[PDB]
Amino acid sequence: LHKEPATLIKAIDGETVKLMYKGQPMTFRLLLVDTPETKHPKKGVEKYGPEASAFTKKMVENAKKIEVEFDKGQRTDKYGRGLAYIYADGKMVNEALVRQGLAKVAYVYKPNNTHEQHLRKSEAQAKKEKLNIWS
Ligand SMILES: Cc1cn([C@H]2C[C@H](OP(=O)(O)O)[C@@H](COP(=O)(O)O)O2)c(=O)[nH]c1=O
Ligand SMILES: [Ca+2]
Repeated sequence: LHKEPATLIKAIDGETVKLMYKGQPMTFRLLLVDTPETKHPKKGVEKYGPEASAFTKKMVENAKKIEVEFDKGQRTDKYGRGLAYIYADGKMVNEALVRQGLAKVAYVYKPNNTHEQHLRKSEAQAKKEKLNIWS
């Protein structure tokens, strides 16, 4: 796997950010994570939804360097969103959320699962600390 620069355009929610990637604006969906939703008629605004969104927002907007890291499989989902691990100043946003109890490790579709163990570890830790979603 290898990281590549990208430039923030706009944070959308806990698990979705719009980035300028190789001169093209594109929506990125964070691999292996599921944050409570904010925007949707179906299951409305879930608890921690606002919290997950603010955390991703703050994390990426405060970064001086954003990097994108694709996995080994498909790089886009059916909605045309890039599927990646996003790094803000070297910190993986996907793991940060999980670690904080603001996302569940989800949507594990092989072979796009290189960091699954890593994330599972952090999830178990947030669970053990009864953080947010796990409180
Ligand atoms: C994270 C991720 C989501 N998706 C799909 C599964 C879901 O499809 P459906 O829309 O059929 O439920 C949707 C969830 O996106 P969000 O959680 O952003 O809503 O995106 C993938 O296809 N691959 C992925 O790796
Ligand atoms: Ca979601």
